[PDB]
Amino acid sequence: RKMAFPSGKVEGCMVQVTCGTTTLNGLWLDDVVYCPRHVICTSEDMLNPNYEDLLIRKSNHNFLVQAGNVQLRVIGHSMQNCVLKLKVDTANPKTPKYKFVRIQPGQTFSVLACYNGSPSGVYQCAMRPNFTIKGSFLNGSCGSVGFNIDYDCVSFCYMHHMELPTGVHAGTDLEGNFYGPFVDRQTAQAAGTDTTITVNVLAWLYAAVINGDRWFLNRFTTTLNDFNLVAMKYNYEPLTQDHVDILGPLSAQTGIAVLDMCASLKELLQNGMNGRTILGSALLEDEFTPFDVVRQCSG
Amino acid sequence: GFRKMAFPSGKVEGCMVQVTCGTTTLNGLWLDDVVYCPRHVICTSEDMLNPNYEDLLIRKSNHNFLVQAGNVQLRVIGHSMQNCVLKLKVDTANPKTPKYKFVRIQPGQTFSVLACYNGSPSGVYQCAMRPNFTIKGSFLNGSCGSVGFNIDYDCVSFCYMHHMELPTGVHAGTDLEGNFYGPFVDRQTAQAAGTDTTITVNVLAWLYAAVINGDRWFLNRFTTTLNDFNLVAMKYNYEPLTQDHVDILGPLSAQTGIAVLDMCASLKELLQNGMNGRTILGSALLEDEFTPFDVVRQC
Ligand SMILES: *[C@@H](O)[C@H](C[C@@H]1CCNC1=O)NC(=O)[C@H](CC(C)C)NC(=O)OC[C@H]1C[C@H]2C=CC[C@H](C2)C1
Ligand SMILES: *[C@@H](O)[C@H](C[C@@H]1CCNC1=O)NC(=O)[C@H](CC(C)C)NC(=O)OC[C@H]1C[C@H]2C=CC[C@H](C2)C1
Repeated sequence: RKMAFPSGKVEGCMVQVTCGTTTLNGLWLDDVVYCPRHVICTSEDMLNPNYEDLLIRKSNHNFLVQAGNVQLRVIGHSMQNCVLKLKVDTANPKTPKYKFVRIQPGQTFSVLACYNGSPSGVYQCAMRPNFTIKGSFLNGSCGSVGFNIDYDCVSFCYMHHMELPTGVHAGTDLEGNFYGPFVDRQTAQAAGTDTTITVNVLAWLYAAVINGDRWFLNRFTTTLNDFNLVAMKYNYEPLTQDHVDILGPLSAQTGIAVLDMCASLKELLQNGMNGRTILGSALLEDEFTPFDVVRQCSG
Repeated sequence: GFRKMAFPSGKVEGCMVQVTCGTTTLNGLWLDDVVYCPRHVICTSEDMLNPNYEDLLIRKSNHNFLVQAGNVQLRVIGHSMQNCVLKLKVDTANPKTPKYKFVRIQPGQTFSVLACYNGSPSGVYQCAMRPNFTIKGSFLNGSCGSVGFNIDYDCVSFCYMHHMELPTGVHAGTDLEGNFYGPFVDRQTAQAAGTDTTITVNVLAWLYAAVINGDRWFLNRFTTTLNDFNLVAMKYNYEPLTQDHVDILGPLSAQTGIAVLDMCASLKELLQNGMNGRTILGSALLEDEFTPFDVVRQC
């Protein structure tokens, strides 16, 4: 089951940011509010914005930052890649311990979908290999963030900026660098062909083994290079060394070597399921990370 | 986009505490100056095999209950039992108490679960009350006292408190008056549920969601009467569709231009032919834990 992180620590950081009649969400940490820089655009500006020129025309007093109906006075501003940073005169007393991280494809995170600075729902997303996410985002959702929580610390990894023709979503890290080859312009853009997240499928197979569903374990092994070359013919991602390493704990727990599991997956790709199921499904699941399998099979 | 989405959990996170009696620890819900929790906290492992709860409870004193909110012990100054829930009066009001109600939900209705361990929130997810009054949750040892809820405006409606897992892996619990959903008892003995059925009005909502998101492969030119649909639905262990259900689906029908009974004829075809390998909103199975309201809210 997809399980999100408890959202309270992030809810306490959500604000709204308005420039003119353009409103979206911002993230208030200490005395800085982070938000998408296209808040400075009119609808017509978005077709072909010159952000440097648009921002030179702005001053601190052109930005309306609100926590609910309570205005936070803006005392400084700057642009960092595709994010605006607004210094405000109040440090957020609900600021959690936090970090800004840039995630890899395959990593999952919780999204707190917000409208007008108000949280509406929380759900789990996986960053696809084509650097899109299958979100649920409507008009006004920009500036909603994705995050993971480890012990005390919220790791912010995603800020929402746009939807693509195919219905999927694109955005940046909290330094304003897009995931993928997208730009914050209201122009026709296309997500490239997606692929299956191999490291997560392997995590799912380990989860199946942990729960006693292990008919697919075969008697073979493989090399990582051989496996990578075969898997790409099935539109699966190649594994990295870091992938092998993050499967370590599940490999240790089950006693199944990573490359033996790779050989088992290879046989599933080459010969199919043959009518059988795994964890009550004939589809291989690729949106649970090794950490997610551990998270859920533990507490 | 369309995603299984939970309510933001912050208002509930600020109510979760840890309750300890003997070697038994679970979670409580702290509202104003009362902590609510499952009464089986008062049982030893031996007591749980066949507890006479009124007899066990009369023998406890206030100081037998250790309530911890974070690193802070709250002193218990009174205790009573309401059906299967224990109410501990404490000497401190929870300053984070939200506006709240206690409600008893109907089978087929959805809610969000905040899974907690040792009074600390661990994850949030969306559940439905099944027709057989189980829930397909993700609960581990120590999760008891986790609650299910819905949020409307500023108001949290608590509808579920977690008590147990069945041999089949599904879960059972009570409302906040301590009455179980279903024919279950808080005794450590193997218990089976009634035959489950599929929540038909929810499957139809999800099929409409799939259209709203541009997928209509499963539609057809046929139609059906309500009764002839219900004959087929019951044959496949689907719940009957009422005229209230038809009405409740009106907004989705209007939006998409697909009459409710036309979508019923679509579902009838899916039930009689299967999906022939295809998928809907990424699922190889018909999903029945989105209500019409859930779909509408998110679309
Ligand atoms: C937040 O400002 C907003 C969120 C999106 C609106 C609908 N769903 C979203 O996720 N972002 C934008 O409106 C964005 C601003 C540009 C400056 C980057 N543009 C955008 O997302 O365009 C998508 C629109 C327009 C058509 C194109 C593709 C999808 C769909 C039709 C919605
Ligand atoms: C909370 O105290 C705890 C939560 C469950 C533990 C495992 N998953 C849960 O949801 N509740 C209990 O342990 C409960 C106490 C009784 C007094 C009502 N009993 C229970 O849930 O039994 C199920 C356990 C024990 C074995 C029997 C069948 C299923 C499985 C093995 C889990």
